[PDB]
Amino acid sequence: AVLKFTTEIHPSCVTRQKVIGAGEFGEVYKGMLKTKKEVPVAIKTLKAGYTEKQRVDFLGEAGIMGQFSHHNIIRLEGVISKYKPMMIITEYMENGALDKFLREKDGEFSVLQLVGMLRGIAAGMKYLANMNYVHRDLAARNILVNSNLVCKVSDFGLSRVLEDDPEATYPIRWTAPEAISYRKFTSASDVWSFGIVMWEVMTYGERPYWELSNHEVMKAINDGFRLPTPMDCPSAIYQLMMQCWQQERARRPKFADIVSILDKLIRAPDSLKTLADFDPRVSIRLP
Ligand SMILES: Cc1nc(Nc2ncc(C(=O)Nc3c(C)cccc3Cl)s2)cc(N2CCN(CCO)CC2)n1
Repeated sequence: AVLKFTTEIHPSCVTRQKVIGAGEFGEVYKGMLKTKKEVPVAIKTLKAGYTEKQRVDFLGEAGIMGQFSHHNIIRLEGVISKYKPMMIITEYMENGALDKFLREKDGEFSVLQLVGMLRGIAAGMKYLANMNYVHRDLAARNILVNSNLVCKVSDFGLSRVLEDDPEATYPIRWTAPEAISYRKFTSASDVWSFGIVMWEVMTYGERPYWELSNHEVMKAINDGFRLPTPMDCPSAIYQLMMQCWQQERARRPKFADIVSILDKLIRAPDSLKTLADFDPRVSIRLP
């Protein structure tokens, strides 16, 4: 039923040009779509021999995305299902995944730009939550960035989301305690993950909890430790991420609250000049 909302695209309208992602059962390409001149698109394929579950999971991502229409959610152009290999075609995000982007652009943005990226992510997440969609895998690696610096939530589906992410192990350090301990994934566990994303953005893609093992992370969280403030981080931003990490689900902000706060800070940007204290890990003394 959900696929009837998607446009079926003829293969002659699609040219794959360059591989930008890859796995065992398909690749992601940058390419062009010619329905105006040709427009750039991203193209994900599913290779022949796929199972019934793989087909349901693959087209299910497109079916979910076709239900959404929001500035901060990746837009679906259409699908190729009548021909093989099958494909999903979306808008092309020129700057790729947010985690890699920030690590390759360390120090290159203003604090206001970084906070603007978080407001966009939060707006997309508010929309998903209100559409009754729990993401389960919110992380900077699953946000895409375009040439306007707009961040859009990516990576949709059911079981395929955690199955396909190599960070998800039998990822812990993005996941709220109740989701780990008793499998309770909700929009409030997505808020926990969003707090981790805030820390990823403000640190230019530092890995959460550094080299602590998964067990060490869980033990630290259960004992009350939390990630320390990033360098040069507005106090209001650190306070907000901390509240995303409340152990008690009910004490966490909703995405509605997050969007409202971030919007107010951006609209009075001097509010971002007050920085949380950074605890230095190296002492440099000079006479
Ligand atoms: C991984 C990656 N993606 C990029 N853009 C994308 N746009 C949309 C994507 C996407 O996957 N759509 C999608 C599809 C198609 C189906 C189902 C679901 C979805 Cl969400 S991927 C750009 C990019 N690069 C550009 C910048 N380079 C800098 C050098 O380091 C690095 C590589 N790399």
